[PDB]
Amino acid sequence: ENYEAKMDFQGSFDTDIETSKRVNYTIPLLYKDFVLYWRDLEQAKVLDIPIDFSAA
Amino acid sequence: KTQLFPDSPLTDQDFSQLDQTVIDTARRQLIGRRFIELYGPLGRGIQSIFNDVFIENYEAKMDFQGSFDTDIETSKRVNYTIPLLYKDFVLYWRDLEQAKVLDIPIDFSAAANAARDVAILEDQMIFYGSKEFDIPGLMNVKGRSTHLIGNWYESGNAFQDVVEARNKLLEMKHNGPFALVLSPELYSLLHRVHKDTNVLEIEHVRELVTDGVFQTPVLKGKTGVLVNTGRNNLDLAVSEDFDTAYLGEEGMNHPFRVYETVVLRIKRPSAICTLED
Amino acid sequence: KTQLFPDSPLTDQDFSQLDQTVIDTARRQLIGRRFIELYGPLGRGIQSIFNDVFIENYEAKMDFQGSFDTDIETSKRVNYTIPLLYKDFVLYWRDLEQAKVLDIPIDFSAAANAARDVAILEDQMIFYGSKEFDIPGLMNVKGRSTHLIGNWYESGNAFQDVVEARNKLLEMKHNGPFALVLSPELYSLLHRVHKDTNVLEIEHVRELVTDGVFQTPVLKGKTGVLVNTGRNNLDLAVSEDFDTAYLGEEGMNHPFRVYETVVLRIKRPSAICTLED
Amino acid sequence: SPLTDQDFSQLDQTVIDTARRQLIGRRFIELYGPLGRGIQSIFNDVFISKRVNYTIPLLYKDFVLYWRDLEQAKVLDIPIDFSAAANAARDVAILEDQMIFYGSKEFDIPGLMNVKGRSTHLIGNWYESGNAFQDVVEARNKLLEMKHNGPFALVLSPELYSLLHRVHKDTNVLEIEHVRELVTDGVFQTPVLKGKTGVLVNTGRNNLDLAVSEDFDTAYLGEEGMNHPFRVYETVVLRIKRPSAICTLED
Amino acid sequence: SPLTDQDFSQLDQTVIDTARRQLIGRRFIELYGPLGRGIQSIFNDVFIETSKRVNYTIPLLYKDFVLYWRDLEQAKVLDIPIDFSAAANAARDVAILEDQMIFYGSKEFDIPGLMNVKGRSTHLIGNWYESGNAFQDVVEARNKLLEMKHNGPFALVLSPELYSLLHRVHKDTNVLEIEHVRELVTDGVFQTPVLKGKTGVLVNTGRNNLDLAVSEDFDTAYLGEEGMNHPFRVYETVVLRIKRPSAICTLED
Repeated sequence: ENYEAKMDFQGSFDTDIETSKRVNYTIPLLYKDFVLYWRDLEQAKVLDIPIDFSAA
Repeated sequence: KTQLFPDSPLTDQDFSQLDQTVIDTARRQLIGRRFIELYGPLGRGIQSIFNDVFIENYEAKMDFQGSFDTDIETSKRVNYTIPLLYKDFVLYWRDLEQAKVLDIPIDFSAAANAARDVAILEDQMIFYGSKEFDIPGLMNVKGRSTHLIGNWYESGNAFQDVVEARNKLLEMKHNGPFALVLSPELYSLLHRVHKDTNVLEIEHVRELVTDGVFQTPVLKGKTGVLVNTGRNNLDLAVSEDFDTAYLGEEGMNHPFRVYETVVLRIKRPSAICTLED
Repeated sequence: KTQLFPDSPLTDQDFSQLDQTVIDTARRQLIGRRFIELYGPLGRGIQSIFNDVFIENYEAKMDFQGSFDTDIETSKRVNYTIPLLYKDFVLYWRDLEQAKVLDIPIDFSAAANAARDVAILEDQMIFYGSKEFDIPGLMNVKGRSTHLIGNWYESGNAFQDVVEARNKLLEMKHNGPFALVLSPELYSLLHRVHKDTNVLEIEHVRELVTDGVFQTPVLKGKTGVLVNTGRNNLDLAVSEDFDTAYLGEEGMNHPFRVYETVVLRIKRPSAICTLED
Repeated sequence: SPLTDQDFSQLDQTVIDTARRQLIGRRFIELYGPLGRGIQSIFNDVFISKRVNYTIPLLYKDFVLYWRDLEQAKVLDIPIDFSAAANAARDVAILEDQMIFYGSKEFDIPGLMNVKGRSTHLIGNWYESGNAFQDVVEARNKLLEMKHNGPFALVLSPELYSLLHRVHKDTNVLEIEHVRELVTDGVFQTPVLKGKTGVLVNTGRNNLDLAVSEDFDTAYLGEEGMNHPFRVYETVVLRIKRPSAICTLED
Repeated sequence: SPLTDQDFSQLDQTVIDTARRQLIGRRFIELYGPLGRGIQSIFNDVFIETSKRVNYTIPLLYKDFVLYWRDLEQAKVLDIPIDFSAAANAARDVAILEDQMIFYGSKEFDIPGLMNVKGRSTHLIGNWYESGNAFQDVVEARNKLLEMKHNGPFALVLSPELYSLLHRVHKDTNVLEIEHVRELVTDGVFQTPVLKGKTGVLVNTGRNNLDLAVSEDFDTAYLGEEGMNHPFRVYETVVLRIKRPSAICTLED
């Protein structure tokens, strides 16, 4: 439920706050693996060219 | 802030973030501020305002050299009291302490709800006025044009009604750009997909209403308002804009209040037409 | 200002704000300045202007080397007197003193009304001229094309009429971009939602009129004007643009006047077509 | 500014003295300071709390001085006539007293004789001896029963004030001297009240007061046809905080 | 507290003046000093014609008022004096309550009052409309008080109706009944709205007969901000000690 605002020349004295139910949640983990081969990486290193990222 | 709130748990950065959140939340929901100008922030020294009502206007003159007598129209003076609109929310101490120790941003979510509620209340006050303070609204002002709508389920009736309302407004020597505000039912009926034809009446209607067509949930049933905009016809006086105050710690928690003080001044009621059933 | 107004209650900042308000209010309502160029601000030393009217034009030549004789067309010279258009408003002393003591912005709302009235009068003068000063207008100039419109309640008649008017204009060796100005009734009829088809004639019409289609409340009934734009066909001479003057304190109040001095020069009347009923 | 500073000083003194000699309400009602020009409306809390807003009105009257007479005055070195200024100042004071004692129906401001929540006392035949004393005693008793025990002020119409000038029977004293100790703040008369009416008011700044923005003042309207017009103006209003502290002797 | 020192001083002055001009019992009753807050109960020894000791508990009287932040903000901006008006109402209510407690006592704390104490004299009044009856009644009441070895300065307190009825001319005499009555009662004649109907009290004043024990006089306290407003409370702690009940004569219908 929700409470509306009020219109007055001066503020009142009592405050109305809605109630709620508290629940606890556990943060999951989502992951996936890929692989880079050493021959291609070494060739790129020696040739000074950008590495190919396609499995990522 | 924090200059006048020495005991506030938050620091200046959290207050700035809270103000930003409140302002951003209020900006989206304020339908009435998209076509009505603001008369600046006045201040705390004003508790009442004056409004002048006109009935007639005088045209200009063409001469080689200026005349000697000046003609100034008369007006009726009324006094208005600036109301206050507010809503309260609460921050719990455990979550705040955890955020402080973990050095993570504080979660402001009740403030958004309070700002949304205050904006809705302000729009309601603008469109209907305050009965206890005796302030008129757009839909109940005295000295305004009224029109009766037909069956909008058919095609072309809405265009005819809008044209007739614009003609009624033009008869009173009002030529400025016009703005249309509609209830959700009429707004949905405007976009309805017809069976006999393939027309979209919104495209035809927007040709004439050059200041935009808006919809608001405040209006009930099938009602609408056409207004000739311009700061010389109506405006808003804002004593203090959206702001937050610390009520004071209780129950180890921390309550806050969001409040504002605005009023609507209508100077030329003849520039308003209301479409009713 | 305030250099020539030592006794003015306002200071330079208030005068700047007033000028900004007047200019902004006048900009929206000036329909005639959207397709007509300005011949600069001339000054106080000019009280009359000269206009040249042409009937014929000479084409260019193609040669390997230039010829020896030059052909220059003839014209008729007329003298015009620059009129003055003005409107007065008033600021009350109690409100001004309260704003001064409270250090809040002054409310300028009568100035907007005066500027709107002056702009409406200027548009009326542009579209109809001054009878007493004997200055012709667009709808009553001598040596212009006229066309008779059909029934615009049907579909396609407006397109045919516009095409015929453009053909009439093209017959006089006028190829420049064209602008169309219409009365509110015809403008509404253009956007009308038809029952037999699902056409929007405005989209078809805007294909040919590449300088925009405007509507103005100055025109009465079902009338319109098609004009071949370009500064070599018609323009506006402005001796002094929108400005405000302090009339002088009376009754402890403060009256002000908004005034301007402009005139319209038409040089090639053959580039104008008028659609009439 | 046709006049120098001396002439302006004498003009201000003339207006102030003419106004002060005629005002009645200012003799027993406190002033809520010269607030200034930064305020245009005031708030009143009727403690019975209900808050209302009153718009401060403006009272003014204009006169004119001619240039031939002024020039002759400096030529002959004689005092400058200021009769018109006094004539204007009298009317402003009269209007202020009328507003205080009856209020403005257009500004919707109540007066001392028509405010709601007051006490009403019906007087008897005052042509006899002792009836006035009995009526005053009964009115003071009505005021006392409402927890009001303070200095009292009595304001009467001239006819009733004259009728009070008689001999109190069986004691051979004037009744006015028998009333002046019950009404310890004085007894006043004013031509504003007509007929057989009167008011008894428990004084005190917590019961009622007068809020002023600008006092009596003079302004130059600017030259017109070589003459010199002037305006006399002031801005005042009356706040009644305890309507129960007023008893009206009606008929 | 929003107020600075000057506003607090003005508030205290207003409360003090309002209380002083409204209190009736303090005019003819002595004060047993400002005792302080280290005492919460007092002992009274009643002499009946011996001494009976009774323990009285000091009550607390209070009333609350509120200041609205909009008004102080406007006053600060416009530089105009603040309006302390609710404080006057609170002080008046507190004074009225104190006078009622003095003249009738508290049933919760079973403290006797002037008009209901045990061991007093009672006199039945007649018709005071006729001239001279009130003088006879006062004379008879003083005579009743006289045959008790009581001859000190007497004080008379009456209801407003009886007080007004006394302002006529004495029959077969030039002067009014006020002067003749004040001749006998040398400590003044007072009236209060607390008494209702035709009732009155005649008291032989003196410190040895009755007095007032005050632990804390009129004072103001700040209750802390609430809703951006500012509440205050006016309070005091007093009690009435009657030592010689035989020195009181109550005039009743």
